[PDB]
Formats: sequence, C-alpha cells, structure tokens
Amino acid sequence: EPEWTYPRLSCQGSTFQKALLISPHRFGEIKGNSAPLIIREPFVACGPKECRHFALTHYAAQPGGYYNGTRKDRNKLRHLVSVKLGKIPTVENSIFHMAAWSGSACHDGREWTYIGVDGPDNDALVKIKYGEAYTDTYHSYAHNILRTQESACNCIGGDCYLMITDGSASGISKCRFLKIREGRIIKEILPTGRVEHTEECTCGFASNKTIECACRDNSYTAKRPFVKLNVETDTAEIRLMCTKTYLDTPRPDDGSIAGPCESNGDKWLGGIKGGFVHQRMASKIGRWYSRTMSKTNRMGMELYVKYDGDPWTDSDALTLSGVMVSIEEPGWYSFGFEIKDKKCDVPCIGIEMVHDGGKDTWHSAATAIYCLMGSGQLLWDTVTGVDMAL
Amino acid sequence: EPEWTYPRLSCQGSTFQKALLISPHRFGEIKGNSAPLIIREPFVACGPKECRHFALTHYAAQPGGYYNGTRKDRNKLRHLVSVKLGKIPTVENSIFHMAAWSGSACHDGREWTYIGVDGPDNDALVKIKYGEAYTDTYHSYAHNILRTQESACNCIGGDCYLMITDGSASGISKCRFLKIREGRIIKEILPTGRVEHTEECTCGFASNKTIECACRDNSYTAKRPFVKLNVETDTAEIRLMCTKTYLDTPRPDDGSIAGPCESNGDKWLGGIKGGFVHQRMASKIGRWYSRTMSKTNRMGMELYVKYDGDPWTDSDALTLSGVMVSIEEPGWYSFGFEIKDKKCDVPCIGIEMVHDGGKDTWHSAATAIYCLMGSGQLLWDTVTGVDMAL
Amino acid sequence: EPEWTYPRLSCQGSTFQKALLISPHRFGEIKGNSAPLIIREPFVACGPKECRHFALTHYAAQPGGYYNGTRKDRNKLRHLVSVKLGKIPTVENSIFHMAAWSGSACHDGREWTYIGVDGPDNDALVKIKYGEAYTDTYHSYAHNILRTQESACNCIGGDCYLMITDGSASGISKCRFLKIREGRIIKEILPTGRVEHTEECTCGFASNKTIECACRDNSYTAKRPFVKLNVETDTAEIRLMCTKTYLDTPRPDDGSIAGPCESNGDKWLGGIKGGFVHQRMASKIGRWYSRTMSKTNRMGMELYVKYDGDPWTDSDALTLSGVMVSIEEPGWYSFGFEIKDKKCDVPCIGIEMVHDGGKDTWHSAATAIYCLMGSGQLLWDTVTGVDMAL
Amino acid sequence: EPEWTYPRLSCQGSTFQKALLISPHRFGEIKGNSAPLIIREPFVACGPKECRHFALTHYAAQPGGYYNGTRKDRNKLRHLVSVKLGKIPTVENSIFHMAAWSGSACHDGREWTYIGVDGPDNDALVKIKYGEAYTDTYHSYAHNILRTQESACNCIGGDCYLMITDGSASGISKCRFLKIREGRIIKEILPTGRVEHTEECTCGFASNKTIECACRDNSYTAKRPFVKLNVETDTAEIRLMCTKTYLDTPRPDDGSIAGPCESNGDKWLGGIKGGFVHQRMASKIGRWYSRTMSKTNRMGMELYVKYDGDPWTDSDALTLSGVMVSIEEPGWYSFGFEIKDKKCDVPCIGIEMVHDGGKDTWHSAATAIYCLMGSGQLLWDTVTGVDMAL
Ligand SMILES: CC(=O)Nc1ccc(C(=O)O)cc1NC(N)N
Ligand SMILES: CC(=O)Nc1ccc(C(=O)O)cc1NC(N)N
Ligand SMILES: CC(=O)Nc1ccc(C(=O)O)cc1NC(N)N
Ligand SMILES: CC(=O)Nc1ccc(C(=O)O)cc1NC(N)N
Ligand SMILES: *[C@@H]1O[C@H](CO)[C@@H](O)[C@H](O)[C@H]1NC(C)=O
Ligand SMILES: *[C@@H]1O[C@H](CO)[C@@H](O)[C@H](O)[C@H]1NC(C)=O
Ligand SMILES: *[C@@H]1O[C@H](CO)[C@@H](O)[C@H](O)[C@H]1NC(C)=O
Ligand SMILES: *[C@@H]1O[C@H](CO)[C@@H](O)[C@H](O)[C@H]1NC(C)=O
Ligand SMILES: [Ca+2]
Ligand SMILES: [Ca+2]
Ligand SMILES: [Ca+2]
Ligand SMILES: [Ca+2]
Ligand SMILES: [Ca+2]
Repeated sequence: EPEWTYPRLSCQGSTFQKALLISPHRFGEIKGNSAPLIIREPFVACGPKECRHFALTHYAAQPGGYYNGTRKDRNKLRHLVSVKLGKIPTVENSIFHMAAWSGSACHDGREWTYIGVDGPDNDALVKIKYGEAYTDTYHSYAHNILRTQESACNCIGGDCYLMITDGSASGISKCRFLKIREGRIIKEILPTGRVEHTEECTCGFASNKTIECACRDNSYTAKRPFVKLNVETDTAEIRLMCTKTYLDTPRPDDGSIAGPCESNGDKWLGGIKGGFVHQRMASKIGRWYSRTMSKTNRMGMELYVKYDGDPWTDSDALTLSGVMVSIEEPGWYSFGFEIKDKKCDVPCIGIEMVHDGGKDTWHSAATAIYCLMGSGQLLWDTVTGVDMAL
Repeated sequence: EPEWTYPRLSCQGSTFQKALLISPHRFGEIKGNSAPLIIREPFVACGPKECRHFALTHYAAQPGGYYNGTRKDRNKLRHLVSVKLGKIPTVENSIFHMAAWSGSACHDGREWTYIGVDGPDNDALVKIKYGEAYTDTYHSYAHNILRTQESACNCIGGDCYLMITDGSASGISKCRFLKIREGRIIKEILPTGRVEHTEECTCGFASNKTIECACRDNSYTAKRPFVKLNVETDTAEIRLMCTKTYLDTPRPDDGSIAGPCESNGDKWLGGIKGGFVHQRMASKIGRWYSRTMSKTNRMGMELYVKYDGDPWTDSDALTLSGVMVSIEEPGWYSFGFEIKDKKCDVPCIGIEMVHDGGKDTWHSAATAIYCLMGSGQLLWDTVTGVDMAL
Repeated sequence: EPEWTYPRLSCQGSTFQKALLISPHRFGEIKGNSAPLIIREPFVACGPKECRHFALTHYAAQPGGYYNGTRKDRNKLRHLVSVKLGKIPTVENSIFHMAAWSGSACHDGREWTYIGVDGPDNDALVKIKYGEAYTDTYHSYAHNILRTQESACNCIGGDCYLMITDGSASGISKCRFLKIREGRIIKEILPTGRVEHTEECTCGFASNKTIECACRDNSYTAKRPFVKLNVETDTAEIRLMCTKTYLDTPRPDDGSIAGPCESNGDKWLGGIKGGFVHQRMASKIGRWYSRTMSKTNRMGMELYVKYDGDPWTDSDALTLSGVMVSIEEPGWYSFGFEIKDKKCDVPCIGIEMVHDGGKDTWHSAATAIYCLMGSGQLLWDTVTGVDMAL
Repeated sequence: EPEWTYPRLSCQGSTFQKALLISPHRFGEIKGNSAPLIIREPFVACGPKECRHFALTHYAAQPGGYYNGTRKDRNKLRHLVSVKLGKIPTVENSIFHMAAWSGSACHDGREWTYIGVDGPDNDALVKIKYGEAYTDTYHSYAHNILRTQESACNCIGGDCYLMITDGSASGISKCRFLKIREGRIIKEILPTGRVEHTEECTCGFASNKTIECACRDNSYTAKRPFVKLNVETDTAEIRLMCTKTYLDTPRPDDGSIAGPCESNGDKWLGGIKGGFVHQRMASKIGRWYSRTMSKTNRMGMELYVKYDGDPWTDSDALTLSGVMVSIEEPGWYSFGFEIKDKKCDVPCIGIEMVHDGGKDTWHSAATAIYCLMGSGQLLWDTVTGVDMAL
C-alpha cells in the first residue's frame, strides 16, 4: 500500500512569485454560457500526487437567481466543495463533499480527510469523513458557533491534527486541537497559555516535532495568537506574536502597542484569517506571513518573512518581501499550503480575493496563489479582472 | 482479481447526522447556465471504492421544453442514470445505463449489476446488465406492471438478491426475489407467508445469513410488509411489522389498528417506499426506519430506531431519533444504503425530496442523506433551497 | 501486455430487447442550456473494457448558428467524434479523432484503430490512426468518392479487416478489403464474384475463419450484396442474398424479383446501410438483420433472423422478430456490434434515427440500441421524443 | 518507474495530410450554449501516452463580456492552459497551469515541464513547473520583454532544452538556451554565431546529438535564424538559412536578397513564428517548414521540404509540398511536434489560424494539424468555418 506522509525539507528558493489565479467569475456574465459556483473561504491542500482547491459554496451559481444570503456565513445550504487545482470550480466540475458552513481537509499519504461543521449555532457539530465514508463527529463544548480552520489540517505519519474553536466571536473562544487518525478522533488537546481567543488557525509543520499556527483573535487584539504544538507529547501552548509588524485587520500603526509582547493593546474588534507557512531548511527556519495592505479594510496584500527567532518574544518587524495584491484590489482570507515535489516541499500562500458589491447582489471569491520560486524579489501582483456589473 | 463483497460489522456510532444534500435544481433557473436532469426515484448504492447516485430520468433537463409527462411514471423515454455520489446529475455529468421506468443496482465486489424494467404494462420486462453487457431478462408473471425495488440490490459472496413484483397497484401483487449471479439469474425465490401485496422493498443484510426488507403494501394496509430472506436456503417469508409506529403513508394514529400484529386495519389506499437500514453490532442489531412527518401527505421525514426484537411480533413503538426534514419540506421515497469504509460499514438513509408544483410544469427530486456518525442526537434538518418559479 | 481479441461464442439468449437510446436533441431547445453535437452515420464499437459511440459531426451544435450544410454529407468541417457508450455526445463530452466525412473504427484488444476519409471527391483518402498516432493512408483507385463502412471494422488476433469502396453512387463501385495491422495496411483484398456495386458494408465474424457482410448496392438492386471473407486465405467473394425478404430501401414486395438468386430485378435506385450481426452458437449460426418498415421511405425498423443456411442460395423469407421502431418514427442507417462480456459476446443492433425537417434547418441523429437478451419476443419500440421546433 | 524519452527514427511516410482541426469558436454563437476559451499562440506537445493542446488564454470566453484587451499580448490575466489533443478548449474542459503571457511545455518521459513567463516588461520572469510543483525561475538579462518559444521544449534522456530571449522586438534580442532537468535549470547556453536577433524558436531533434531550430528575427531580416545545438557539448551556434525560399513574413520575392547566405537584405520589419520539424530516416534527414501564402500578410499556409543539406549554406529553394491553408483563410503562428507511436515518431505541423475582426471585438485562434501520413501529395486544405458575427 502507499506510505504515510511526513514533512521533508523545503525546496530551495528564496523569494515568492505569482503562480496561478483562479477567477471563476471572469466567466459569469449574463451573456456568457458558464456557471461558476458562488463561494467563500477557499483553501488548497495537497497530497503526494495532487493539490485540490476547496471552498464553501452557497449552493448557487453565477449567473443564477439565489443571490440573497450569499453574503452571510451560515445556513442549511452551504457545502464544502472541491476541484483539482487548476480547474474552474463550476457546478459540473465541482465535487460536493458534505454539508458544512466551516471546514478543513488534508491528505495523510493514503486517503483524504475532509472536515465540515454544521448544525444550530448553539450546538453545531464537527463531521469527519474518511475518503468516501462518514467516520466521526465532535460536539460543541462552549455552545457558541463551533467552527474550524478554513485551511488545511496537517498529517504526520498517519495522524492529522486540527484546530477547532467554540465561543463568542466578540468574547471568549478557547480553541482545542484534535489528533484524528484514519477518520476517527483519538485525542483532544487542550492548549495551555494565552487562551482567551484563538480562531481560524493557519497551521503547518516547522519540523517533524512541531506544528505551529498563526491564528485570529477576534475581540481582544490586533496581534495574532501563535500556537506551537508538540507532536511528540500532543501538548500545545499559545502566546501572542511579539513582532511590531501586526498581522491582523483592523490594526493600528506598527510597533504602537506599548508594553511586553503579551500586551493586547486596544481591542480593534474584528480580525481576519492570515496566511502563514514554513520554509524549513537544514539549519534554519523561514516563516512567511501575509497581511492586508490597508490597516483598516481588507484591500491589498503583502508578504513578510523572518528567518529563525521566537515569534513569541521577538519585537523586530518582519521583513517586507512584496505586494501580492495592491490596495486597489480585494485581499481577504489568506492561507498557506505546501506542494509535494519528488524530493522536497514547496511552501505557498493563497489569497482569497472577494468580490463584494453590497448585500443586494452576489458575493463570491477568487483565489490568487504565490509559491516559493527561485530568487530575486517578488515581481508581479494579482488582479481579478472581474467586473461585477456583468 | 478483486474479491467478493460481504457484509461486515457496522462502524461504531449511535446517532445519525445530516451528511450531504444534492439539490440539482438550485441550478435550473432560466437565467442560469446549467442543465440538471429531470428525475425521480433516486437511490444510492456503493462498492468498495465508491458510491454512485442513481435515478430514473424523464430524459429532459431544466430549463427545457419537455416538461409534459415528467409527472407520470412510465413511458418510452425514461432511463436509469447515474453520477458518482457528490456530482450534480446533469446531461453531461450523467451516464445513461439503460431504458427503464423502474430500477435497482448493486456492486458485488467486482463489477456493477444494473437492473431496469420497461415494456408494455400488461407485459413489462426486467433487464439485467453486467457492467458493460446486457446479460439477462425476466418476464411478467402476473401481467400487471412488472416492477422492482427502486433502491439497491444486495450482493453476498457473488450472489445478488433482488425483489421484483407483478400485480395491481390496488389489489394483489405477490413479490418474488431473484438470486442473480454475474449478470445471470440463477434462482427465483417464491416468498411464503403474508403475500397479498409487497412492493418497493428496501433491503439489507442483518447478517451473513439473512437479508431483511421493509416494503410497501399499496392496497390493504398502513403497516409495512417485512420480508426476511434466508441466504443459506434461499427461502423467504413475509409478515406485517407489529409495531404501533406505523411506517407507511397515508396512515392513521399510532397503535390504533386494533388486533394481533397480523391485523391490516383499514386499507389506507396508497403507500410510499420507506428507508430502512441495519446497524449490525457484535451482539446486537440496530434497525433504523424513516417515516414522513405528515400522516396523510408526503411532507417531512423522521428517523426511528429499535435495537433487537422481532419486527414480526413486537408491538412497541419505535424510538424517535430526529426530524431529518420538517413538515414544511417535501419528504417522498426514502431508502438506505451502506458506505464501505476500510474496516466497517457505515449505514445511511437517503430521502428523495420532490419538487411538485402541479402537472402543468416540471417535476423532479433532490436527495438528502443522513448517515451514522458519532453520538448525541441528530442535530439539523434538510431544506432544498429550490424555488420552482425560477 | 494485454492479449489480442478474437471472436468467442455468443452469450446465450434468443430474442432482442430495447436496451438504450441516445437522443442528444432532447436537450437542444433554445430555452435549454445544452449543446449536443449535430451528427449523422453513428455507429458503436467495443473493446474488452468498454464500448464507444462514434459519429461524424458537422462541427456544429444545437442550438447554434451553422445549420446550413448539416444536411449534406461532405465538406472540410466534418469530423469523426466519439463518447463512451452512455454519455451524451456534446461539445465538451466528445473527443475529436480526425477530419473525415466517412469512417469506421475497431479495437484489436490493445489499442483503437480509427479510420477516416476526406479530401477532394475525385481523389479522397483513407486515413488510419493507431491510438494517438497517424499511421497510414490509402488512395482513390476509382477516383469517385472513396468511402468506407460507417460501422466498426473487425479485428482478429491483431489483424483488422476493413471494406473500402471507390466509384459512382449511381453506377460501378467495386469494393476492396484492407487487412490492417497495428495502424499499418499490410494487404489489399480484391473481392471475387458479383462486384458491380458494394458499399457501406456491415461486417462481423461468423467464426474465427470467416468475416461476413451485408452491404449496400446503390444503383442496380433492392437485394443486398453479401460478402464472405476467408480470414485464413484473405480472399473474399460476393453474391446477392437469395432471400425473398429484401433488406434494402427503396424496395418492392417480398419475393417479387423473379429469377435465380442472382437476379437483380429493377434498379430501385438508392439504398441504405443495414444492420446485420452474428449469434454464433456451438453448432449453429444465427444471423440477424434490420430493414426499414416502409418499402419506400426510411420510416420504422424491423428485426429478422434466420439460423443457418447459405444467404447466397436460400430463397426463404427471414423470420420476423419484432418492430424496433414503428412507421411513425425515423429509421435510417442501422448497424451491428458486439459487447464483450467476461466469457461471451453479446450481439447487438444500433439504429440511427434521423431528425429531418427540411434543408432549411438542423439535421442530426439519435441512436437506438437493441441487444440479445434472454427469451421471448421483442417487447417494446423506440421513440426519439425530440420535437424539432424547440 | 518509467524511462527517459529519446528521439527515435520517424515513422515511414513521404507526404503530409490534414489530420485534425480544433475550431472552438464554431461553438461560440450568442444563440449557442458553449464557452470556448479566448486564446492565441497555441502549440501541441506529446508524451509516450498522449498529446496535449496548449495555449495562452486571455482568461475570457466566447460569448462573454471581457473582449477588450484580447487582441493584445501581455497582461496580468493571461494564463497557459491545456486540454488533451482532441478536446475543445473550454472553461470546464481546460486546466490552468500558471499565469503567463509567453510559454512552452514538454514531457521528459516521466512528468510534464510547463514553462511560463510573466511580470513587468522591464523585468519579466521565466517560471518552471515540474508536474504539480513550482520548481525554478530565471530572470531578465536584457531587461526588455523576456519571452520564450511558444512551442514545445525538447527533452532527451531527462534533460530538456529551451530557448529564451530578452531584448527589443525592433532591435537586439540575443537568445540563450536552458538545459533544464526535473524542473530545475542546470545550465545556460550562450549561442555563438549570428546572434543579433533570434526569437520564437521552433525546435526539434535532428538526431540524438543535435537539436535544431528555425526562429524569428523580428527587426533585421526576412530570412530565418537557424540554430544548431549540440547536446553532447551543450554548445549552440546560429547562422541565417541560405535558401532563396524565405520562410518569414513579411518578405520579398524568393531569391531576391542578393549576396552570400549571411546577407540580411532589407529589414522587412516584423516576423512570425514558423513551423519546422524533422523526419529522421536511417541515412537521411527530412526537414519540413511552413510559410504563409501571402508575402505580406498572415493569410494562407504552404508546406516545404528539403532532404539533407546544410540549411546554413544551401541556396536552393525548398520543394513545395502543398497548401495546407489557402490565401482566403488565416495563417498565423505555425509549429511542429511529434506524436510518439509504439516504435517510431510521427512528425507534424500545427497552424494557428487566427480570427481577427478588428480591435473592437474578440480575438482568438483555431488549430489546424497536418502530420506525415503515407504517400502521394498533400490533398486537402483547412478552413475554420467560423463566422465572427455570430
Ligand atoms: C463559522 C463562521 O462564521 N465563519 C466565518 C466566516 C467568515 C467570516 C468573516 O470574517 O468574513 C467570519 C466567520 N466567523 C468567524 N468567527 N470568524
Ligand atoms: C413502476 C411504477 O409505477 N413505479 C412507481 C413510481 C412512483 C410511484 C409513486 O408512488 O409516486 C408509484 C409507482 N408505482 C407503484 N406501484 N408504487
Ligand atoms: C461518403 C458519403 O457520401 N456517405 C454517405 C452518407 C449518407 C448517405 C445517405 O444515404 O444518406 C449516402 C452516402 N453516400 C453513399 N455512397 N452511400
Ligand atoms: C511576449 C510576446 O509579446 N509575444 C508575442 C505574441 C504575439 C506576437 C505576434 O507577432 O502576434 C508577438 C509577440 N512578441 C514577439 N516578440 N514576437
Ligand atoms: C521527517 O521525517 C522524514 C524522514 O523520516 C522526512 O520527511 C524528513 O527528513 C523529516 N522532516 C524534516 C523536516 O526533516
Ligand atoms: C460475513 O463474513 C465476512 C468474513 O467471512 C465478514 O464480512 C463478516 O465478518 C461477516 N459478516 C458479519 C456481519 O459479521
Ligand atoms: C476463436 O479462437 C479463440 C480461442 O482460441 C476463441 O475466441 C473462440 O473459441 C474461437 N471463436 C469461436 C467463435 O469459437
Ligand atoms: C537515440 O537513442 C535511442 C536508443 O538509445 C533511440 O531513441 C534512437 O535509436 C536514437 N535516436 C535516433 C534518431 O536514432
Ligand atoms: Ca483581532
Ligand atoms: Ca458543461
Ligand atoms: Ca399501504
Ligand atoms: Ca439498392
Ligand atoms: Ca523578420
């Protein structure tokens, strides 16, 4: 049979370059003959043989007649869908995996693990599916909108880890991690440390011994909760990133939250999922992060890097590495994933570029993708090309 | 070569949860650019590597111009179609298997057996197809609308069983079972017991020794004929379920048919196919059934359970386990199937949710699917989302 | 590697039954959202693992804007296309094999051999393609519309035979057979006997030693030239079928051509391709043929059978076996093919049912398919369901 | 694992014949229900098991609403797309490989190498992708529109070569070759000889020891730079073809550039990519080339041949072999590729036939394909069939 997947060293490179864009709505004109699915929270996850593009469709297409509701996040119609990376996510092209208004997915080397969450707000449920079969579920512990990553889970030697979180969007949401194995949950991991609010974690393997995440704190701070999970002892701790280059939105001027690394600063009520990914080298660790270009709105998107250091205690601003999206273009949830190449892993960052033209029309997303390629500086940005009045 | 499929123990779980919905007509607006096939009597059947979604299309799509006739059940255009479970059943996406206005299908571990029925009413024919080849047929014994399950046939060690029935919808219809093997019929099984009317059987393996079914009796009773087929001796007997929780539609108040289990009660002319499925445990048997929420109309749908007991003689009402569809939504034929997971079977229930807006427009169905997942109570219901005036 | 295909004994059965219909234009309304390709001369050919549906598209779809010319047979746009048997032949679904306005195809057990003919009328060319590669060609010997079978070629032990014909539609057209092998022609076979006009041969294996065909004679007779090709010595002879049940169209009353079997009778200028297929049994040969129901027009279609006998010398009318299409429905070119089942061959007959509504609109075809299944009599006919004004 | 691909001897044949046409816009009427992608610079590349059709889409379909810009060559929306040879390149059918406004691709026997170029004009970048992973990049050396072949790269024993060029379209553009291996560049090859302007090289293997190309010189001459690359020593030299049959466009009367082979003649500002391909025989080399029929405009297309000889020093006009496209039809970029057959290579020529109706509407291309087949003379030409006002 095949073998279990493990993280290898990253492929050599030093900069990130535009790689692909998936703009389904370039094909959704009334005069056109297509039907791209209406989606949001897209993410990409790969296996040894291929990468797939996931999303949560609102079960409607463009052009269509079910646009009311597309702008909201939860309902009985939402489904986690997927197409192979490179295909346009359309009605026929897409494969519906399960009903869900929050989700994750990851390949363990053998089959795919799809995660989905749905049910009432006051009592939602995390559904786990192994390939073709529905394998397990997990209930609401804090009874306020159980939810998940919205990016890929990470599997090592057959065990996949996954952050889940229950709680108020504007208050307390203590997250927990799940060690799933072959569809079945085999251990819950209660994180230690600064746990008042951690949601939408973007996780990855810094090594075979540790998974790390840059998450969202939706109520108390503009800084980002940074999880470090020890896979050896299935223990996890959280502390705020110390860097002055605050990675959340909305947020204030860099390095303006006075105090120790642990200082929240003003609430800056709100947040956004942020891409983060590791570039493991033999004797160094490259950590890459994205941030919107606007301090206040979800416009534009920049890439940062900081080799080595403890995110928990280093105040130093991250190194700017390029503008993937400009302030004139939409920059929403961003995430990281890794393409598996013959001998090494290629770290990447996908950016959900949302089309939003009010709540009186359709609402959907495009997916831009930057990956580590050779050297130099990042050279070009991404535009969607989509005109919403077509 | 591959091996023959057998029933294993069910995967551990205790409750059923919403898993997936397939609502093709969410994409059939005049302003949209899709073409979901117009169908009815959908069912799902799986193999070791995948599940497929079957149905009987009226050979027309939405939007289209051949809506007259869609509301009727038999004609020279109807075809048994299929897509992989998760794909939207559209003109291009679908694969046409054979001409048929009644059907079944099941995978034996090696290839697929598709069943289809067509021909004149007074002399229809059961056509059997092994994979790509047309292998055998079976004629009308009672010369009044020969018909079949409308859900999956069950194969064990290479032999597939299938209930067929000939007779008046409003009178006598004695069913027979067929032991097919590799496309060819190798034995007819004449059932013993209460055989005055048994149609649309929903069958499954309670064990390696016995197949069991909950069928429809269209003329004499609101109770359901319950078939028990001994695979060792290819013998089958039928008796009415004794439970007070009558599973058919239309039907009267529970436990109001006075008399022994064998008492029909008032005719309650009409019926409906009902989902039923087994949850085999090492030392126990879990039997699950669906019933519409309305006593009189095909609106809503509830899940029931009763571990162990003889359905033939136990008066006890079944245990309610959840509302999969509410009385505001359509609840028509329901069925059960089992997903094959690496080491166990995952029992499930699909519900055909029909869009019916008169006989002066299109008529088609959506497919909701609940499967056994973890614990707790069933949490959420299914809606179709479809507006028929689009 | 795989092995070479050979003819085996037919699967046991005694009658033919409706199996499938492919009516693409049921989905070509202006209000619909599909694009079935506009085609003609469809045929079906199988391999050990699957059957494919071939045709010659006019490189335009319905609804579309290139209907002028669809009614004619030859031009620089026509292409031989194919979809797997069961899929609707649409723009995206179809695979374009080569440019051709006449064609054939057959699987040798290993790869597919596609044949196509195109070029000027006074000097056309037979193009042979082995799988993905263009392998050989063959030129016009009589310089008047080189053309081919329009149904499957037959391969035995790696050698495929194929009838080609050059000459006037209203005069002399001596056909020749080609023994192709792995894409390359390795021998021409000049037929002996009654060679004044033989076109559109429908061929098959009566055994491992002989291929036989029922062809069209377009100028001199209503009877059908019957080719017998000895695969041992690659020699072929032709004589007219002696039967009174004349199988061509137009034609006069059965048994009314007075004289020996070799008597042509009145010209009955015109012809039509006719389905023919073998049902080889251990000690008997079943030969099946189709004929339109109307003596003069291409309306309706009937099945005939005659076990054993020499088609060359038996005057006996064939045995009627059923009406596959009624006189109210279109019955054009018909053909025979054989599905390969695990241990035997299943003979079949496809009927091209043409939609013709003048030369001032689209012109295309549907494909009905009857195969040998069990016993009894053929029970039901085929209708297209297509309304041309939609 | 599989083996590395090498060039074998060509399949025997002597002439070229029309093989296939891909005219997506035959299906892009407003009244039709399709969506062929709007593209340009199409090319075809094969592997041991299949050929794929590549192109640079303008990320818009017909009919659609994003036609402005389609006529230009560079922007942030352009993507290198592909479908299997024979499929119509449509939104759903196509697979998007990467963002790029110039590209190449080739199969090494194991996986596919896709090449793409994008970024600012004054500093573009060559992106290399190995199968699913982004593997390497290469920067602008002359800072003026880095660009690539626009036809297939050639791989031998695991090493793929690829011409890249940087410089002014109307001045100096010295090209370089890249020896890529498994996604990673492992050597740059600076060509010796007449290097003032060489772009859009159409390359192939004349043998295992040498790759050869017919390229474009956009500013100085109507003659074509002819590259000869020694794979043994990874060295390359360039000189102008000496033949009087000038293969570029615009160009003057044949044999009218007076002087040695090295004489440029008048600038004839402009150029066009031209198909070229080798027909390697045991003891001879057949070189085939295409040229537009019009000396000044990109209308029509003719095939030429010249067995043996040094293109660098032979003045002899090439031998005309046929008109693939007439002067009434569009003849733009042409290229050569080779289908891999069981035991030999089948050389071919694809012709990009562009639909151009001003800059106030859509702009796209069709792909005609001639391959070496049997003997005789080329018999028939290609038309597109497309009416731009539909
Ligand atoms: C489950 C859910 O509501 N997912 C979301 C999706 C989008 C957005 C969003 O920020 O647009 C927010 C949420 N919720 C949280 N808590 N971030
Ligand atoms: C063959 C056939 O008529 N199938 C049906 C389909 C639907 C329905 C139905 O209840 O909607 C009924 C039938 N017939 C029976 N006897 N139940
Ligand atoms: C090559 C070609 O013309 N094929 C045809 C197709 C249809 C028809 C037809 O009968 O409709 C006729 C022909 N020609 C001949 N000779 N039968
Ligand atoms: C990169 C780029 O501009 N590619 C082109 C495409 C088409 C055309 C063309 O000739 O239509 C020209 C170019 N550029 C050059 N230098 N030939
Ligand atoms: C983890 O272990 C496997 C080899 O056992 C391999 O993926 C890799 O060397 C290790 N991970 C890293 C980042 O080195
Ligand atoms: C039936 O037999 C096979 C093993 O021979 C296996 O599927 C299973 O153990 C048996 N079925 C059940 C329900 O135990
Ligand atoms: C032809 O030969 C092979 C076995 O060698 C097999 O297909 C079959 O027995 C023979 N054909 C017939 C019709 O018997
Ligand atoms: C190149 O080498 C391989 C055999 O090693 C084979 O492709 C061929 O014989 C050689 N190429 C040519 C053109 O002969
Ligand atoms: Ca925050
Ligand atoms: Ca489609
Ligand atoms: Ca009843
Ligand atoms: Ca005739
Ligand atoms: Ca030039």
